[PDB]
Amino acid sequence: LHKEPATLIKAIDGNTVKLMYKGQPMVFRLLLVDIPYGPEAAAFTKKMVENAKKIEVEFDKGQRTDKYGRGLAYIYADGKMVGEALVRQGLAKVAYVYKGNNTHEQHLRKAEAQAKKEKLNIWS
Repeated sequence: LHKEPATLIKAIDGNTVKLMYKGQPMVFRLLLVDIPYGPEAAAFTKKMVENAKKIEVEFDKGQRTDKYGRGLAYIYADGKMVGEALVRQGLAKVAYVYKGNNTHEQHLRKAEAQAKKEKLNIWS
């Protein structure tokens, strides 16, 4: 998989962000991340992407857009995965694999177990 440059346009909520991607505005939905702490997840994602000096999009090997037109990707802010950071913080849960996009699933489930063990936020 490869990282591609993108520019933040707008933070929307915990797992949705509007990006300029290859010169077109596009809403992205973070792969493998579920939000059941909703506003807390929103605030965390907002700060992460707004403070980054570099935003990158990384499509998985599966379907790249959902039915609603949203890009389905991993988002990196300064080299760190936004979805993973949320899961690790106990601010989101790991979703079911959608259409073959499972490359970082294992890594996410680990982050999740650890947040769980630490009784963090939604695991409170």
